[PDB]
Amino acid sequence: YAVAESVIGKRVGDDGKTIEYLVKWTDMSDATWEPQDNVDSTLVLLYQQQ
Amino acid sequence: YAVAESVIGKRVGDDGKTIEYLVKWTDMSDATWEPQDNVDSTLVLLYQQQ
Amino acid sequence: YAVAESVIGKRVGDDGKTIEYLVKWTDMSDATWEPQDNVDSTLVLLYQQQ
Amino acid sequence: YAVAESVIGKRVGDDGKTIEYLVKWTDMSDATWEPQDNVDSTLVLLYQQQ
Amino acid sequence: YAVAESVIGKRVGDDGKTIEYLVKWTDMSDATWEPQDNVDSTLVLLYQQQ
Amino acid sequence: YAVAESVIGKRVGDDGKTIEYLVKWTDMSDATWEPQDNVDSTLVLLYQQQ
Amino acid sequence: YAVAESVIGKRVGDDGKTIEYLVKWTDMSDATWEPQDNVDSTLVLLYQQQ
Amino acid sequence: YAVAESVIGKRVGDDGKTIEYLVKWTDMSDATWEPQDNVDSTLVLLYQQQ
Ligand SMILES: [Mg+2]
Ligand SMILES: [Mg+2]
Ligand SMILES: [Mg+2]
Ligand SMILES: [Mg+2]
Repeated sequence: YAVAESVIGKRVGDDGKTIEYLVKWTDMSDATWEPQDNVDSTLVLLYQQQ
Repeated sequence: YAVAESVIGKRVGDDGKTIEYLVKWTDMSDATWEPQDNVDSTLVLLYQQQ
Repeated sequence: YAVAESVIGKRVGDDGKTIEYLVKWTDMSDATWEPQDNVDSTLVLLYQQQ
Repeated sequence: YAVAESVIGKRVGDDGKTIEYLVKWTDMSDATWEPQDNVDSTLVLLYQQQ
Repeated sequence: YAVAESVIGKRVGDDGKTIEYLVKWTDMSDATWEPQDNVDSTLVLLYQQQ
Repeated sequence: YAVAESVIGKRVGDDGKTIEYLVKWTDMSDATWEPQDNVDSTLVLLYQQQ
Repeated sequence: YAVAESVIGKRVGDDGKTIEYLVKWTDMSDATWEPQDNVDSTLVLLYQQQ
Repeated sequence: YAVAESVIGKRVGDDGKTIEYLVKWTDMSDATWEPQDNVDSTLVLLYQQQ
């Protein structure tokens, strides 16, 4: 699964009709799942605001 | 195709005359084209302002 | 060793109980240890505030 | 050649005396040298302020 | 979802009992899903052998 | 533009019919276009065989 | 901690005496520690030969 | 400074005459200079053959 950063492009697809946007994704490299105790409350509290 | 982030360098080329700048590019890794429905209006509306 | 950037996810672990957060890490690629003289005072003074 | 982003660490070296800082570097991947005409004046004018 | 390349490490976990291996993963950056027609039969036939 | 390395996955698309393969791409980071003189004949001769 | 792939360079250090080699490291991005059950015996058996 | 892996492309430059090849470079990320003692003789002996 992944989360989108921003949009950096716009084009027309192969069908010649549909509009496609170029989506920048957060790298899932340099990303791990860790138990709630290993993380600092701060970063979590910032995630909750998002 | 690619989009430029910023300039982080300045030098003289091999001809000994022309000025070259060092351009940082957005990685086209972690980037996909997706149909207009898969994207959130927000990120698009931010792209339109750019 | 590594340093955490932010939290970009939340899930339940394999035990079906514990809460896990998805932690983005700074890449340790593009990172070297250098003696105190090679670094500019500025970047250090910014690190001290962190 | 390379340019430093920030400092994200501090340690003591192998000699047991000297202080070392952990320097994050801009990736020189996703970076090319391009002639002054290919670049937008804007990004250059931002580089000049740096 | 992800696919494992190889094992490059071995350690003992935080419980002090369980054995953990360090798994190298294929980057899911530089990876896209594409319809069967866009791909060459060859690469597919190589995948089928895997 | 890009060049395919291998196939590392297989799935069914959103339409519920079409077969999609997961294509690993060569990173276009760490890649530059250079004049024929800057390159060694060898690497070129290897490209010609491909 | 890290593991070395190969050597791709050779130079003289800042002291003007010592010989330094340029070491390519496996990225610790795209690498996680996982319990012995999550890994396939094969990859482990290949690690043991190393 | 950098070292070339292979050639993965061929095109005509902007002048409309010169032939350009697309060169894949080893990432200088995940690469450090280390004293001759920190490296294993093996990897060095493999570098000498190159
Ligand atoms: Mg990645
Ligand atoms: Mg890339
Ligand atoms: Mg890395
Ligand atoms: Mg790099």
